This record gives sequence, C-alpha cells and structure tokens, in this order.
Amino acid sequence: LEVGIQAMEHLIHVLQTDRSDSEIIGYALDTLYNIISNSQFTEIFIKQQENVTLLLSLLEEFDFHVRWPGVKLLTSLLKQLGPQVQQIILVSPMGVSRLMDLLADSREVIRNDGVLLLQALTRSNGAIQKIVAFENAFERLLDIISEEGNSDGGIVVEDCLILLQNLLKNNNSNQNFFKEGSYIQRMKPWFEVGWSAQKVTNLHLMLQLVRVLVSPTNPPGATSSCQKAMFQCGLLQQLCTILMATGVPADILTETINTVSEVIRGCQVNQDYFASVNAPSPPRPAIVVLLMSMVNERQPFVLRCAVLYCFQCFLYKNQKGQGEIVSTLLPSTIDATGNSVSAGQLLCGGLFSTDSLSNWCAAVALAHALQENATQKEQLLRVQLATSIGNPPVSLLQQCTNILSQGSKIQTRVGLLMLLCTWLSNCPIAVTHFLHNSANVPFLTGQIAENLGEEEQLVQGLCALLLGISIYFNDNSLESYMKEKLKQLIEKRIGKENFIEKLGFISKHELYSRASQKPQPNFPSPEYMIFDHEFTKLVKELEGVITKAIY
Repeated sequence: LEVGIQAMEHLIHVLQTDRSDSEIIGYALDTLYNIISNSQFTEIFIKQQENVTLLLSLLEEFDFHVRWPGVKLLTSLLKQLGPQVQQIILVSPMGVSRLMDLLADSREVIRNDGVLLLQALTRSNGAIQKIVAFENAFERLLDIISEEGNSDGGIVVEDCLILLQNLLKNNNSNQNFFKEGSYIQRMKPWFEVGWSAQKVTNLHLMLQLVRVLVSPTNPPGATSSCQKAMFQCGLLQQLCTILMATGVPADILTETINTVSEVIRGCQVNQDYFASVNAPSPPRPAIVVLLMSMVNERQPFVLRCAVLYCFQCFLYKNQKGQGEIVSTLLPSTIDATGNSVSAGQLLCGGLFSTDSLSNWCAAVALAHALQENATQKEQLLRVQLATSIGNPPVSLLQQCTNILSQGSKIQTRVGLLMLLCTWLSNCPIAVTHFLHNSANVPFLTGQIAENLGEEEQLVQGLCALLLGISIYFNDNSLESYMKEKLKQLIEKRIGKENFIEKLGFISKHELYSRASQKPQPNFPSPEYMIFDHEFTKLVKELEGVITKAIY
C-alpha cells in the first residue's frame, strides 16, 4: 500500500499531544524510525517543517527511551534528505547548540549515536561545520578520543575522526580556528607506535587529518603555520619515529611517508629536521633511505611513489638541500671504509639501471634538485661519468642525451627528457654545453621530423620542447648553433607549423591534465608514471613563448 503514510501522520499526533506520557512518545518515535529507516516517507515527514522542530524539542528530554529513538530518527532524516533537514535545523534558533548537548550525554549509547547524528548534520554544510566548532566540538571530540585510548579505541574513535574531518576538510575558517585554539598539539599522542584492523583504520584517519591541515591546496600561510606548529609541538618528530620503527603495516608506513612529505614541503625548519634523521645500521640518513627504496625494484610501486614524493617535498623551495644533493655527484672525499652510499651515487645508478621505473624516478628526482636553481644547474654540468677501462669520460648531461638514441623504453626517455628540459630551461650555459656536441641537434631534428605513429608522439613532442628551449634560452655565444640558424634548421628539416604541432602533443596527452592538478604522484599503476606535476608547469610556462619565438 502507498498509504503507509496514513498510520504515520497519526504517530506525529501522539508526539504533539501526549508528551506527558514518555512511554508512548518513546514508542511513537521508535515506530517512526522503523517506518522511515526501512525514501518516500521522509519527504512527507519533513514537508510539515514544525515536525522537525518538534523532534528537536523532544531531544531535550533526558528520558533514555525518548532521546535514543529521537537521535536515531533525526539521523535517518539527515542521512536521506541532508540539505533540507540541515536547513530547517540551521534556521531554527539554538538548533545546532542543542544537538551538541547530546555529545555531553553521560549514557554512552546516546553520545555515540550522537556523534553519528552530527556527522549527518555537518556533511557538506560549511556554516553548520563552523557552528559545531563554535560549540566546543574540537575539544570535546579530542577528549573522547583520549578517553577511548586513541587509535586503540573502537568504532567510537573512528566516528569522532570522521566528524573531525567533516569540520576541517574544505573548511579554512575551521582549520584556522583549530590551529588558533592549540588543538594541533593534541594530535601528537595519536602517534605512539598489536595492530588490529581497527587500529589501522583509526590511524589512517588521524594521518589524513594531519594532511588536511597542511595540504598544498590550502591558502599558503595556513599550511605554513600548521607546519610550524607541528614542528614546535613535536608532531613532525613523532611521525619520523614511526618511519624507522619495526613491525608497522606496510600501508600505515606508505601513508606516514606521504604525510611527512606534506608536513615538510616548503618549510626549511622541517626539511632541515627531516634530513637530520638517521636510521640504525652504518647509520643511514633519511634522504639515503628514501632514495634506496625509490630505486629498489622489489619494493611495492605504491611505496616508491611515496618516497619520491617525500624527496621532492624535501627539495621544494629548498636550495640548501638541492646543493647538498648535487655536491654528492661532485665527490670531495674518500671514505676509507667501503661502507657509505650517497644520494648522487644512488641517483646515477638509477638513471642508468635497466628498470625504467628507476630511470624515471631518478630523473625526476634530479630535476627536482635543479628547479629554479641556476647555481646547481651549472654545477651538474661538471659531473663526469666513467666509461670503459680504456676510454675517456662522458658528462652526465651527454650520457642522458645518449640514452635517448638507444633502444630505450619511452618511460625512461620521458623521464630523461623532463630532466634535460628542466636542466636547460633558464640556463644559457647548459644550452651551450648541449649544443656543443654536434650529435645532438641532428638527433632532435631527426626524431621530431619523422612521422612515428601515436605512441612515439609523446617523445617527439618532448624533443621539440628541448630543441625549442635550445633556441629560446640561447645566448648566441656558440657560433656553430645560434638562434636564427636553429630556426632555419627547423624550417628546412621539419617545417615550423609542423614543429609547433609536435610540441603540442605534450599538453594534449591524455594524462597531462591529471598530472597538473596536485603535487602527489597520482599513478594507478607503473604504466601511468609518465608526467611529473612540476614538469606540467614548465610546459605551460614555456609552450606559448617558444611558439612566439619561432617567428
């Protein structure tokens, strides 16, 4: 029957008139919850709005047998028609304050279902999120988490973490209020290293909450000040202890690295601290343990991505650390014990490995050590590589260009071309060192000019970008390949219009867009590790001007 509505408008009638009899109120709310919970009936219950304001009134009743079904009914209304029921409540005076009192209930069957009610209340509603926080939610919910033994708690801490993230996710006002209120420091005891499926669950939501506060997506000063607070109160420090601790699930580990990544990104004090962390062995620097895993083929792909990202994060806006990395490739000392390995050595081993995952990673990692740093771009020009037991040395730059014409897989050459483009970009001297080897320009011209399917379109485009950078950042000091001669080479060998189209293959690649959204390595599987976030910005920055400059 459609008329399950008839015997409901009549339970509402009990709730209006019979309120001195709590046993009948309890029964009617319980029966109404039954009908609405399993919607059609929910839309009808709310259409008479003063029904919702009656429920609100009924929830001030301390009687267990009234307040409990009340809670569960209002949650059910909220889950089903969230925006509308949230509106009726916001527009009703003391509406949200009152619902907060349920979190103060001392019967814990009611405060627990209370938390689940507030989740449904705050979901996707900014203003309500703000009022909940004005009503002391942050302290109350942090208190209940402490009391329940933190990450060792049950579905109860899971539920307070979900609610805390409703309040903080996409809500700058409330992130600021959380910081301003000194609540960050209460996030630290969360992080003392057993391990049930629930503990894993709780701790994963805790790390996402740390990540929310320091997300690259935030106003920049909001992330800065949380990053500083997280240092000041020992929370970064505590996260790092999880990194080198024994017997922590692999997924907790991956996500603790991603978190630290964002807690240090672009913060000198935090990056200085991160690099200063050693593991137990001979002892290993944190940079070195990152780079070792990144280049290790037996480590899971998800983990390699997380250590790449920690490493970029370390280097981000960090010219001190960029130099520290690059100087490693210009060795100054002998270590008498054959023991220690350095950043430079691990990266050089990665560049020329047979694993293309390693090639790509090492090459992006290197580009990150060069970005917006002309000093280091120039230093990297001095790197010499050993060849055979009789032959002369080859430079790093030239060896990287050399792999492009080997039968190498595209993933290794996109990696290498992103390095080469970044390396020559805004560095007239590296352009000269590149254009000084006569094998190079004829190579790029040749790769760009020959019609080669659709798979090799990406590599062709990157070569165009490189050749184009050779022209744009050319200071005309090499008489063998000057600006105007290079343009006439394109015209004669390739055709300028044809050249600018191959250059366009980059921006148009199906994966380019996504790469360009956020800094974190997003790849679903190893085959998708193609573009690096920061490279997408250099394309966007240069594509236009390089086209303009070709005429």
